[PDB]
Amino acid sequence: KLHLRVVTLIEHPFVFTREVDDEGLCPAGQLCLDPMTNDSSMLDRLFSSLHSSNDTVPIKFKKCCYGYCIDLLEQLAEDMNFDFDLYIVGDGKYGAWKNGHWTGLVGDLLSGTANMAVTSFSINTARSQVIDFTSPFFSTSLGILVRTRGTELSGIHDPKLHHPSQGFRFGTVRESSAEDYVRQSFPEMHEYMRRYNVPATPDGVQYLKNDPEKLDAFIMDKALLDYEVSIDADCKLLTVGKPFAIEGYGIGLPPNSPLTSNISELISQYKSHGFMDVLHDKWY
Ligand SMILES: [Br-]
Ligand SMILES: [Cl-]
Ligand SMILES: [Cl-]
Ligand SMILES: [Cl-]
Repeated sequence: KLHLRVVTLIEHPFVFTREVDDEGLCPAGQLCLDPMTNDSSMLDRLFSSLHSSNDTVPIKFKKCCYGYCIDLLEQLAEDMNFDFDLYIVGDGKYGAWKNGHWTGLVGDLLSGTANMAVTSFSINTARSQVIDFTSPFFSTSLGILVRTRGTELSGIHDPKLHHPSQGFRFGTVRESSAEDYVRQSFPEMHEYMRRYNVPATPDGVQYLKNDPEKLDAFIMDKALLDYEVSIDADCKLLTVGKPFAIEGYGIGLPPNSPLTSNISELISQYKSHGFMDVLHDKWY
C-alpha cells in the first residue's frame, strides 16, 4: 500500500472546499489541508499531527475537499490501492516558469513536495518537458467570457484584442496555461493583459459578472467558463468566439514516474466504461 501526498487547486466544479463538520470529518468529501506552504517538512509535520490523537492543526488549515477530481481521486485510490494526504497548493497557481523556476503545482511536483497533482490541470508542451502527465480525463478549448449585450469578439484573433481601445479591459489567470499560450503566441497582447490578469478564475469571473464591472472580457479554460455560465441566474453571461488552444486535463506526476502508466490505464478504462460521463453528469 503506497502513500501519496497529493496537491490540488480549488477550481469549480473540479475541486471545491468547505469547512470540516462538527466531528472533524467530511461525509461528502475528503479531509484536506490548506496550509499556505511549499515546504515539504512542514507538510510532513502537519499531516503527522492531523493523523494522530494529538491533532493540533490550526482549524484555519482544515477543509473538506469535494468535486469531480476528488471523486476521480477516490476511485483511483481504491483501484490502485493507495491512500493519500491532500493539500491545497500554497501559491494558488497551476504553474509557470517565472524567475528561473516553476511555480504552483508544477513546482511542487518538481521539488518533491507533492507526489501527484489532481485538479483541472492542463497538459501543454512546456509542462510536458518537465513533468509527466497521465492520459487526459477531460479536454477543453480556451474560452472568452463576456456579458450579454456587452463586448462581442470573434475569437482570439479579434482586432479588438490586438489593437485595444482605451479602457478595454481583458485578462486571464496568472501562471495558467492560458497565460502561457498568450505569452508565446501574442507577446504584445500578453504585455497589454498584464495589468488585468487575476490570481484565480473566480476573480476574473467576478470582475466580469458583478458590478462594479472590472473586466470587459475574461479569457480562461472554456470548461470552467461554461460552468459559470450554466449557474448564471440572470443569464447575463456568455462565452464567445471560435475555439483555440485546446488542451487536455491530466494528472501530474514527476517525470518518468512509475505510477503514470498505471494511472493512465485506469483513466482510460474509466472513460471507456462511462465513469467520466457519470462524473460530468454529477458535477455539470
Ligand atoms: Br463534506
Ligand atoms: Cl479526454
Ligand atoms: Cl438580452
Ligand atoms: Cl497573484
